[PDB]
Amino acid sequence: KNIQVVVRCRPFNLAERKASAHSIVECDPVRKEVSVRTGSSRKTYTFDMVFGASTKQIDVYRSVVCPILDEVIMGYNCTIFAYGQTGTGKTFTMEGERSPNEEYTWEEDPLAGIIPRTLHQIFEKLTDNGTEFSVKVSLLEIYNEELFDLLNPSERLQMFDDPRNKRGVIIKGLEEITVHNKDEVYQILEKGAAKRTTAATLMNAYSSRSHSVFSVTIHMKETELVKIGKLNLVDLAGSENNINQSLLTLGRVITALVERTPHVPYRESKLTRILQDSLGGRTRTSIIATISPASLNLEETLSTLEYAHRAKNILNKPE
Ligand SMILES: Nc1ncnc2c1ncn2[C@@H]1O[C@H](COP(=O)(O)OP(=O)(O)O)[C@@H](O)[C@H]1O
Ligand SMILES: CC(=O)/N=C1/NN(C(C)=O)[C@](C)(c2ccccc2)S1
Ligand SMILES: [Mg+2]
Repeated sequence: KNIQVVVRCRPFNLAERKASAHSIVECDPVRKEVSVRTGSSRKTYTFDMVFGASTKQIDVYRSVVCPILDEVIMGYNCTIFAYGQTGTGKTFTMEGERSPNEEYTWEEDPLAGIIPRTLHQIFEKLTDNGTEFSVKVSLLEIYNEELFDLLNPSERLQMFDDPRNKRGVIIKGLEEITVHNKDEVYQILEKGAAKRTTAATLMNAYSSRSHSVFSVTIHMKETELVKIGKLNLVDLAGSENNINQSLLTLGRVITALVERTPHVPYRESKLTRILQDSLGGRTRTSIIATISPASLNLEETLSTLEYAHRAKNILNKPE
């Protein structure tokens, strides 16, 4: 199956209003098109889905992620990437935010993004639909070609080949935490958030240059036939950017794949080793390309759109 590629455009922000920018992006969800005025000259792209600035978190989840979670629960591996310019909505999309003033429970918060909703829906979907299951999660960051375990309450992780799968790696020392119930989900996410703000203190431009890999693995057993599904939820460093080796190598890998070049340089960065199987392997993969509507960003926005559109022709073969 081909990589699914969707675009999410966010509303104008006030920094763009202060820069005197005008709108140059038109999202057409019905036609699945994004049009960019390139000076009345225009460039249109077609994607698998297009989400405009009024799209709600829950819309993204139902339209993009629900199909993918169903595949995981069938026992496949899946990956969703968020790709795009700093400030355009990668983290808002993958993680979301809490609404102000303690107004919602985490499970009901309309600003939750893909990660919290996915973990909540795992428990809704598998609970007492006949199923015995366990769920574990891990969260690592990649910064400056170094691995950081956001769930380790203490360091630096070591990468080993997976002798069982050539397109795979094993991260020794990664905290893979069992999530026993919905209430545990929020405690674990809270714990990763605290670990990331202190990650913020000891880093240079850390969040915009770091990659974040959240992984959930579901062990499922029914009578006695077993299923193991994995989902990786990846928030990439900003696309405008050892500090950039992984982002740059991701660009070479995608290029190598789109040109059918026989040498794909997967092993030239930690990110591309981790998601080697997501890029031309046996994992089903979607990319959410995030963009700004503002004229200020024409060059980054065109770069993001070209990058993402080319990705549509990469074929994966799940299982
Ligand atoms: N679709 C959207 N609607 C409203 N606010 C958004 C949207 N996307 C991003 N934002 C806000 O814009 C700011 C930057 O988004 P963020 O997701 O942190 O960007 P990135 O991770 O790409 O740098 C944040 O305050 C975020 O809440
Ligand atoms: C890796 C990741 O996604 N981490 C998260 N931490 N959150 C905390 C601590 O509120 C997020 C923002 C959230 C938002 C709404 C509902 C529940 C969780 S998501
Ligand atoms: Mg971010």
